[PDB]
Amino acid sequence: DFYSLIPSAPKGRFDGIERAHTAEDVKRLRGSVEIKYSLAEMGANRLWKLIHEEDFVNALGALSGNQAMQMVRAGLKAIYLSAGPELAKRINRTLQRADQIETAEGKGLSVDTWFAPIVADAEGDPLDAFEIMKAYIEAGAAGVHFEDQLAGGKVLIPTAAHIRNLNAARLAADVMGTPTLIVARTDAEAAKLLTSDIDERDQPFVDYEAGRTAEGFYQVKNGIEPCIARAIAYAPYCDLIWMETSKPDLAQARRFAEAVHKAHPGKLLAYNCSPSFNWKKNLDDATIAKFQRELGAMGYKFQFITLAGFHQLNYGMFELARGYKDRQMAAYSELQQAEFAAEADGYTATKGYFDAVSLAIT
Amino acid sequence: DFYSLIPSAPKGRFDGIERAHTAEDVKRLRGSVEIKYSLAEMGANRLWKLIHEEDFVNALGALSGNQAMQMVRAGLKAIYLSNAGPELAKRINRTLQRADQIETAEGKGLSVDTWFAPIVADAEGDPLDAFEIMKAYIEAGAAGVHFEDQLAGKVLIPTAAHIRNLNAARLAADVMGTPTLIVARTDAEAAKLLTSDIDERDQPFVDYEAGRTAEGFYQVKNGIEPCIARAIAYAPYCDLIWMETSKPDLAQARRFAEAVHKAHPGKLLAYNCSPSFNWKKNLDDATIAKFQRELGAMGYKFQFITLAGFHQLNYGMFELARGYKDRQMAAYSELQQAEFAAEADGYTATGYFDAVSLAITG
Amino acid sequence: DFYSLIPSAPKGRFDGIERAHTAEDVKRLRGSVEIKYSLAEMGANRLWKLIHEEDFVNALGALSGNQAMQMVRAGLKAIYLSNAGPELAKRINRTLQRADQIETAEGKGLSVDTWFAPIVADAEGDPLDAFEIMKAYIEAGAAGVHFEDQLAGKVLIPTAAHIRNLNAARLAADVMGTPTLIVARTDAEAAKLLTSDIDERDQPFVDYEAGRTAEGFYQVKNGIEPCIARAIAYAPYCDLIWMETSKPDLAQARRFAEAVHKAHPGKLLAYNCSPSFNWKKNLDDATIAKFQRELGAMGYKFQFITLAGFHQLNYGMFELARGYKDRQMAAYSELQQAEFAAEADGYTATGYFDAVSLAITG
Amino acid sequence: DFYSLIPSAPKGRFDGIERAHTAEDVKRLRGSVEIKYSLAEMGANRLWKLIHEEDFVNALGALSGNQAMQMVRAGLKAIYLSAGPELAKRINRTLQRADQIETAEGKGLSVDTWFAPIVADAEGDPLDAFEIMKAYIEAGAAGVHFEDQLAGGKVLIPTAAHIRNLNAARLAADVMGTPTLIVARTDAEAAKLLTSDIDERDQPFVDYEAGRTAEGFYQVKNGIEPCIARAIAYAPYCDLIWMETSKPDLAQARRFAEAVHKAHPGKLLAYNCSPSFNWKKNLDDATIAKFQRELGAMGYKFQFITLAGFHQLNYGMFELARGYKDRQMAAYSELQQAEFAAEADGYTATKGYFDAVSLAIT
Repeated sequence: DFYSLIPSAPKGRFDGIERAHTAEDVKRLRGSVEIKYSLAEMGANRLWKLIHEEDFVNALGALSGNQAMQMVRAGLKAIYLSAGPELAKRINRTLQRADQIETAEGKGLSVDTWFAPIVADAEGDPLDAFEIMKAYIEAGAAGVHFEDQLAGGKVLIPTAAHIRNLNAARLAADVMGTPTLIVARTDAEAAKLLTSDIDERDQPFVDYEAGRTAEGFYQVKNGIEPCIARAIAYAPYCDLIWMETSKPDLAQARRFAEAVHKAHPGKLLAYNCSPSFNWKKNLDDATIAKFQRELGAMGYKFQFITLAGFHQLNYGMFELARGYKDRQMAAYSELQQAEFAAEADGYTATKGYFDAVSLAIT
Repeated sequence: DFYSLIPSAPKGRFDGIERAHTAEDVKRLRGSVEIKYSLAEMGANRLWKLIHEEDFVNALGALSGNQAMQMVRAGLKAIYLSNAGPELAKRINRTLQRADQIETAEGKGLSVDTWFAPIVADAEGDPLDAFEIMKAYIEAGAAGVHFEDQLAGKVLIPTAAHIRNLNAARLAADVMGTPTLIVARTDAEAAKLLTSDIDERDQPFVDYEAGRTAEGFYQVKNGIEPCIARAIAYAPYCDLIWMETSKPDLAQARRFAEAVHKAHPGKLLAYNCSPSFNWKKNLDDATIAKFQRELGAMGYKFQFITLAGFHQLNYGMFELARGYKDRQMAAYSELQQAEFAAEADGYTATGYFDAVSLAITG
Repeated sequence: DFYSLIPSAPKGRFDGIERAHTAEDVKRLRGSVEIKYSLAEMGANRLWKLIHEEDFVNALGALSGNQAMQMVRAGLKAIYLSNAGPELAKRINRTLQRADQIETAEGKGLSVDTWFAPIVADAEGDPLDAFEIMKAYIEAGAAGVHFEDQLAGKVLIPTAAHIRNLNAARLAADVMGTPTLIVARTDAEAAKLLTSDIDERDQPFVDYEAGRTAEGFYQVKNGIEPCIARAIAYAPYCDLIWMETSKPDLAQARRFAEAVHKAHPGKLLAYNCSPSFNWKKNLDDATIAKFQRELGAMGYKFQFITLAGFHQLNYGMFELARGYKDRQMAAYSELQQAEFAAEADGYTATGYFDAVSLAITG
Repeated sequence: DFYSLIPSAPKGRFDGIERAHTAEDVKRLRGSVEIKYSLAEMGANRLWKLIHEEDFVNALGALSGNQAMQMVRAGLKAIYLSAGPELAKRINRTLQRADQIETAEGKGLSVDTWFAPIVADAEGDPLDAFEIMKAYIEAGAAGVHFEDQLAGGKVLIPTAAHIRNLNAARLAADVMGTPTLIVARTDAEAAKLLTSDIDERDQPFVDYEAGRTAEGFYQVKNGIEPCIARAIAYAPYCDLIWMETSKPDLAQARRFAEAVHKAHPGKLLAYNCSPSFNWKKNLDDATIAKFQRELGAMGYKFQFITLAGFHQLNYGMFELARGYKDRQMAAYSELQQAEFAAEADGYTATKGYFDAVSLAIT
């Protein structure tokens, strides 16, 4: 019924997914004209393929089209984006240009595809979620995540209110006509505040004895337990479930995964490997080395480091600028030589389109 | 074969059109993926239909999505506009989409033939810029773009250079895969300068006895004759030919169409009905009344007033503000009463998100 | 002492104004550099002057730089507008600057008191958003910003929360170093919901016998009484108080001003003259004629029609396009003749860069 | 005479500078209102200070505000920028935020100033130069470079036409009221084409025997010689002279400098150290190490690597993504540990403002 509204949807795309709305609701909200969203269809479908066929898909947070491009050139199969739809659009433009540069230079395709799926952070209530989903679909995003926190510490929203938001995003995907992936994130591991205790599913985790904050928020007992409950409640309304964590731990990841799987067998999971966590201090080399592999086997099929690009950029430029300050051109020469050494690995920035365009014109 | 590269192109769309490049050139520049540009395909095909079926298509320059929407509301069949251009084209289309979505959701049918009236846009450096600007307009959902032969008194570029711009625009449209209309505009009626006498076709109009100017420009005999020569040369590289004029003159317009039609019978033409020309002072009431109808019969199938939105916006607000200053709310109530009175004629600017909310909260 | 931190602030600018923060708080947040915000200083100081010197200042909502320019051209003394907001404020000011530059270069004197009419703008999440949005508007050159107490039927936030928004906006203005006007708007006349009953000042209006709603909102007695209570509480944290109304009513407006003035004599007020209200149908011609003058005498020193530009734009283009469809150039010539006729009253939209070129080519 | 129009201008700022226009031209084009451009005044004045007091100022090309910020944090005294004014604005925003973070965290100033001068590439004829200069002054740029090429290979414009552009930029700086630095760049070392031979200063370097290209351009004999002539012609119309070079060579840099100094003793020079040139292959370690120092002594007081940020970003992310592909978290851990090791050097991204703002509010 919904499969005909979403012509590019693969077989079994919506197995286990519940919608608040109806097929007639989608048609009514659709307009009279069909507009194709090619990048979004392709991306969503490639991401759906990958998370079902690979041991796991890992991604890094990109700040720019060039960063995204290097990730794809390096062999990574997806892009994470942490202003959002604008960057997704910019990213898809530079990926398109990389593909076009290759084909115009007479070169074959050096990657699975230049259009690696983009999974983006949707940063209001349900009409906001609706509009943002649309924006990302227009931009060509493959998947979009929605978190149950409100824009001390983080403030959660009621379970029912997040479920409305997830439903609003599915409705937006349905109206656009794309099988766009929806990721539900819970912030309940570290969140100490909650807007309202109205939802009975949330009242078990309320620290009533702390009373309300001066601003009227409820105080909550954080940890894995409310994350499990929330994840279970969200499961029918998303494609992947994500528990935000600032303390990476395989045993806790396993605890979460098994608990979710009791209620929803085979449910696909997402995992953020925290860039703030001190990996080397807390985990031995062998644990660090196997971490993503072992998470993948638990059902964490989409894994990422949110601020990877940020850390890489800032650290790279600081070191560059420091050497340049003290040793001037010797510093840049070191970078250049490193770039040269990487060309064997597949680096191309040192080793055309507007030449081929020009010849076609004349 | 170019019809395979542009699958929405109607039969005979490219009769009489010459391309400097090949189908293989298109493939090499397109890349490995086919992105659909639905609104661009729709707009181009609708404009193509309109100019072959209507006595003529007349448009007004829109400055905003709302102005454009009112044009379509009132029964106009096309929109004119002059990176801000593509952004405006994108905005107009968003506003048109909304109007369509609102009326679809109301389930009473549409109040218009279609909300997606074709947009014809002004592409006002070289042929690579023409290529990129055409790409941007197609992404925006524009139906036609015009390219002029003046360097941005006026200074012409060589005939060969403009043909390169025109072909680059066609190349762009072929790569995107859309049958976008190209309008060639000549500024030779008034222009007395030319960048270079390189082209044999321009040389007969060069005043060699006079020097180059201090800027190095060639001096050139202006008027209808160079307009005719350039039009005839441009004709195979565009879909409509447009001679710019400062003086609206039915006799000259007939002279131009006849000369162009000598070389290319049935060639479709466009005409700007100058907003800066004082119509009532220089033309009698009957000539004004028949002006556009007369042009249509000569082959001017696309006609427009470039700054119509600008003058309408500025005058209306001046007068409102003058009344508001003088008599406060009385002045606004008069506007409001005029809006109600207009409702009989299809005015509506005195729902959808309500129906969205409803769909979410099921 | 805050006058040192805001050097353009006129004498007594801050009489009766309370700040939750200190001068030292301002210094720590300002940083080591003092950036000048000339248009913001000018606008704020001019608005401050106008509202203390004029019977009242009345404005219309502008949608573009050109609309705003026509308002000033026609003799209006201020502009109303509702990240798009700050961008529009910046655009309006650019257009005003140009108008000023054009007339200065013509060396005949200006046709207005000043081109830089104060802009009052709508700041439509929390107090940090209010802080950032105020900063953006000040950079844009806005003179005043309004902040409302509804969550973006309507749902109120607690009285204490809005005071935090208001103070954050003041903090923002102090940090930027500008005497920007803050308008507090209350939506309590119509609002029946409240996010939290945390604040003792709101509790007397809460219907405790009714539950919370399904979303967790408190149900609340609406009307002028909670408007009065909130206004009085907001008064020390703003420069003008604004009660939102859907029904224009001189008697209620007097009732509100009198009650507010009980607590804070001489408090300046603002009033939106609703565009959606049917004026002629619900008010007699004399009441309409006197409406704004009457409000001014009660202390409503800033009055505005929020959507005036929208209705004027949409109606004018609808009618133009209707005439154009029917009679082509005749319809435009009529507009043009109306523009010429208006020139007598100071209309000019029927030079500078010429004088620039001249200066370059010496 | 001009010093009073530019109140922040230091003593001797305009020694040796010729203007086509007059002080009265500036006043006429100024408007009636004075708008301060604090970042532009400060930046231009700090850059003027530095290039006169330091052995040389070296800079790297920044792609983003964060890159710029790390450069400043590393101790570099200026920023190079190679969409432009928008990025300069973004850069100045993130530099302001770094300063504000420090002061709000109770920390002293860890750098000379966070507002390191920005020198930017101005990427039309003289009215374009005028408008771009203004845009950059608004954005807070310290200096702006204008090149004598037109938007096979590069095409030069006549000497007179570039001089018009330089004059247009000075007029824009004069009208804005800022002592903004102007850099004249010549592209004559590698450029093989020229739009027109109209200027007798250019005719000595025209390869008449090659004839005109099919597009009408003249062919030119490139190298140091036409660079010297052009630089000498531009000298009175700029603050720094820059010869674009793709082959770094001290002897040639010296030849250029001495030749310019014969005509204009003490003239300040700029130099781009090419990122495409293979440093290690062509120069020995000792030459690489002294390169900038020795250039500085020749009068090259502003030196830069145009695409440094681009190369750093692309290379950094490629290597990151490669290790991550093959070793997952081990790769990120290596980056993190390197970030930790750099904190001793002054790196802070791993080791607040919206906390201090929040406390001030409440």
